Amino acid sequence: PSPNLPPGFDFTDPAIYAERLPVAEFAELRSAAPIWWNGQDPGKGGGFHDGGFWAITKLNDVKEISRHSDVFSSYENGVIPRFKNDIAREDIEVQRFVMLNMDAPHHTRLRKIISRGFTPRAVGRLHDELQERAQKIAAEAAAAGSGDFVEQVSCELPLQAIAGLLGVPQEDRGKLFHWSNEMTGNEDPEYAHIDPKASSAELIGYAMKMAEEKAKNPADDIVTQLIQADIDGEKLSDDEFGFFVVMLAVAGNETTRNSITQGMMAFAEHPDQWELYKKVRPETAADEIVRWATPVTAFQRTALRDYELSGVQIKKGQRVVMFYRSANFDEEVFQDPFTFNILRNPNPHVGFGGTGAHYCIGANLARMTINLIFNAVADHMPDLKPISAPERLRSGWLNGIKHWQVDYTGR
Ligand code: HEM
Ligand SMILES: COC(=O)c1cccc(-c2ccncc2)c1
Ligand SMILES: COC(=O)c1cccc(-c2ccncc2)c1
Repeated sequence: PSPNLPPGFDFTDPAIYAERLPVAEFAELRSAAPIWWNGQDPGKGGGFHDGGFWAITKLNDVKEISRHSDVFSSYENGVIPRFKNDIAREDIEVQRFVMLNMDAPHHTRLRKIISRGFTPRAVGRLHDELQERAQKIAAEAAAAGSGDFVEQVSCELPLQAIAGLLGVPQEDRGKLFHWSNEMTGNEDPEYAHIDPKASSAELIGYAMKMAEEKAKNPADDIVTQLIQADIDGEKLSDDEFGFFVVMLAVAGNETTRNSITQGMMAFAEHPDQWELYKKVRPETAADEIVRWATPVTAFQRTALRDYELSGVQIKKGQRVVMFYRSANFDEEVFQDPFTFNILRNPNPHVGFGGTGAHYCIGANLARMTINLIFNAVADHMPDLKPISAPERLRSGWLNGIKHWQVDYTGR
């Protein structure tokens, strides 16, 4: 029996996500068609013109695709499953210059070098300064009495995480943050005038300038470890470091921001959990926040050969779209998936992707950013209560909140 969905329903349809998360639709697929052909009419495939894709809705299937990188390619069509319908193919393939959209062995070499910048020591060295700024962010917001939680609480700390990871001087962080903000949301009317391409170019130019300067003055930021050759001569060229900085500016910003915003939306909806958090400050909360937020609704892969997955024949060349939003609520993996439980432990969510070659390198940095900001929110604005409904972001694969008016004082 076919799944009870509207005819022509596209799970990457930005017009859906601008209003709601299609939670019931995902649940219907999990029950009636866990791997389902998502057809797309001509010119309505968000940049891809192959007629549709396989909607992947079960956690285990998401994990199987993520593990079998040899079959399910990121490079072939990139991992973002939706752009503007009119995007030029070359503007998709230019994104192959970032680690996210590479296959082995190119990806293998790159992740090995980049790993130097995300060692636990490198991230943990940001703990104290981010905790400081986190406390300052919440106190300044709380003093304002009320405002947009997205902008006064959620936005800054992720941007400062990136800046501190790269050693960007404070005088440059403004433009870094603007470049980062200019690379997501171009399908939402509020961001119709942003130019992700131009900001990428400028960012590359800034990053390459930074690489040659950090070569003359070996600091202790990751930049020196990345452009310094190891015993086998492996390092990032100046342009390779340019693309890595582009990768960081886009990845390190809005996903964590929307985790924070939707973490708090969850807390306002689940007072018992908010109360529990304020007393125990459990760090397991960060993972339940990411599972609940699933800031990346979906990433895609392209099959390099015929492959049978859970009884369905994936054909060579076809796209499979991993709906993390569905997998993170898989009744077969989670006890009470639709209960918000900040003590959930273990929490094998795929908010950071399925385990495999492309698993989020910023996972523990994002977790630390979330734990720090929610401790600060708990310290400074514990009686926060919302004022109006969040404004959702029009995107086909990102789960975003543009705005959320909250009373920080509590009334
Ligand atoms: C809550 C915040 C975040 C979420 C939800 C998230 C989500 C994801 C997901 C789902 C993947 C898997 C990609 C795939 O398998 O195709 C991924 C990979 C990646 N993440 Fe994140 N991420 C977050 C934070 C960050 C941060 C803070 C950084 C950098 C500071 C970062 C950098 C990356 C990179 C570079 C990759 C690609 C790694 C590779 O291809 O080897 N992410 N992320
Ligand atoms: C928003 O897309 C990107 O994140 C991206 C990724 C890789 C490369 C480029 C790029 C390279 C050269 N010129 C313009 C853009 C952009
Ligand atoms: C080419 O990449 C992107 O345009 C992009 C845009 C938004 C978010 C992310 C992201 C965030 C966290 N982890 C991995 C990727 C990437």
